[PDB]
Amino acid sequence: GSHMKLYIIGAGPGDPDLITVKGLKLLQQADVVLYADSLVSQDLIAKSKPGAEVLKTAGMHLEEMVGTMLDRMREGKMVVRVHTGDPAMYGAIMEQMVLLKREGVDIEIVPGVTSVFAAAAAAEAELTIPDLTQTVILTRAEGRTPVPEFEKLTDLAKHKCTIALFLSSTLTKKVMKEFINAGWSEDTPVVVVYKATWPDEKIVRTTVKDLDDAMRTNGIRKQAMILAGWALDP
Amino acid sequence: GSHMKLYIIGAGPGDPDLITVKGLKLLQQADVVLYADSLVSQDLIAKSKPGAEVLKTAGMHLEEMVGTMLDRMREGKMVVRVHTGDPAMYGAIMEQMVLLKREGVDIEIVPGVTSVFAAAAAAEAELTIPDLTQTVILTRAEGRTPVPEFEKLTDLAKHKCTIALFLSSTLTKKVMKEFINAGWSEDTPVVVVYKATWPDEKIVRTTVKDLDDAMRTNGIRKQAMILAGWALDP
Ligand SMILES: Nc1ncnc2c1ncn2[C@@H]1O[C@H](CSCC[C@H](N)C(=O)O)[C@@H](O)[C@H]1O
Ligand SMILES: Nc1ncnc2c1ncn2[C@@H]1O[C@H](CSCC[C@H](N)C(=O)O)[C@@H](O)[C@H]1O
Repeated sequence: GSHMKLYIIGAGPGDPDLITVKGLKLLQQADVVLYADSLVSQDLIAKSKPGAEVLKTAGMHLEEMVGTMLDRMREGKMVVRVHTGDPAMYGAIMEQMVLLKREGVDIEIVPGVTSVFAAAAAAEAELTIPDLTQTVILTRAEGRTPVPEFEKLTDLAKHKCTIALFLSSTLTKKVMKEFINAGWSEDTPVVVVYKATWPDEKIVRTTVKDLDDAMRTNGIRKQAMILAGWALDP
Repeated sequence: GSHMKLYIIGAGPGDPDLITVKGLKLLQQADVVLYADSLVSQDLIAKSKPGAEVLKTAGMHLEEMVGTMLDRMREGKMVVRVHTGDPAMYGAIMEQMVLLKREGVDIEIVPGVTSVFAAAAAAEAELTIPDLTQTVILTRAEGRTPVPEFEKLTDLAKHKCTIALFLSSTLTKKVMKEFINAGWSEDTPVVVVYKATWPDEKIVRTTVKDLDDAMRTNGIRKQAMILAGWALDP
């Protein structure tokens, strides 16, 4: 009963060809494709076969998402769900999973290249430098939505190791405040990547002091990955 | 002068098909392939064309590695260098880079799926759970080689968020000590993945108290990715 099956595909950072081999194969053969997220390309979007039912989720509600996927499955069809990057990182795949596995689905997750990785790449930075830092911290700035209590950016910034920030592009005023309160220099390097591996990509290199200016002058207000730390210097 | 060029390819966690699309294309057309690391499959190894000169590096010394690559380049040949996972994470690509760019090379890095990601996948864990934790910490246990001072595992374990440990498989006695000294419960979940996405893979799920036993009973002494934290529970 291999229709009863979810694949969760990691679609890569943006470029159509950072999709693993296997991710591309599935994507090709799926009958219903669910692209949650507007952070996939029109061009990933467009390799599924002709036929495919395509659906946007995100603005859909748990239980509806889930039942649509169960209906299609019952139907004998091949469903797949397409997350940007690697689903394990701020994917939200957990709750669907558990509903799903109750109705016996099998899951299969198909890892991805996360945009962390794509940003470092663009810049040509390893994130780990012997003697310098051996830790990379991947988190998000608190905005409205507060973060758990022992995870604040100030306190995660006191190990001084490379910090890589998802969903924070328009919180660079907090970002600098917490870095300075954990006592980073105002000179430590920042690099921002804007749509990495998109044909619109922008690479901004800058520093804690200028962050917010850099952002707002480059007009990067979304999709940007911010690496901050002395491994991004030279 | 597009022979003067390094691609740094991320080869994925193990399976031949977690290699991005583009990584596979390069790998196909390269004249000299440099696989540093014995952590690639015999089967990635084996898609390069017939012809290819294949070289193992690692036990080679900086400047030799570099000059061999420059000689081949001069020669008009297509070189590529194949790191496991994503090179940005404990890649060591930095020093080659800089020598290289001096002799004017261009680099191109081709991101990857890092084994972080592959482990979470196998287990079916998102690493980020709203209300639970929003931070994933990627580091390594200190062995002989000490880690920088503000990065110790105890102190990185006091945010209580998912911690993912590369190269520490045979340091699970320190691992439990530092987790317990940062006051984790002895019950918080551990999952180890052993050769993830290899055909030998092993998934061990266990807890801080049993870690070291789990390891030594499963006999996992190498290639293992250890995720530790309440998102790996259920
Ligand atoms: N191509 C891209 N360029 C840079 N960052 C992007 C990006 N796509 C993903 N992001 C980041 O990811 C956030 C979406 S959260 C989804 C992230 C994802 N699962 C991944 O693994 O990459 C955005 O705020 C930005 O922080
Ligand atoms: N398939 C695999 N299974 C689990 N972990 C592995 C692995 N391959 C990489 N590792 C980990 O990576 C360490 C090598 S350091 C190289 C890691 C790499 N650049 C990556 O991105 O995945 C090993 O100690 C183990 O900690």
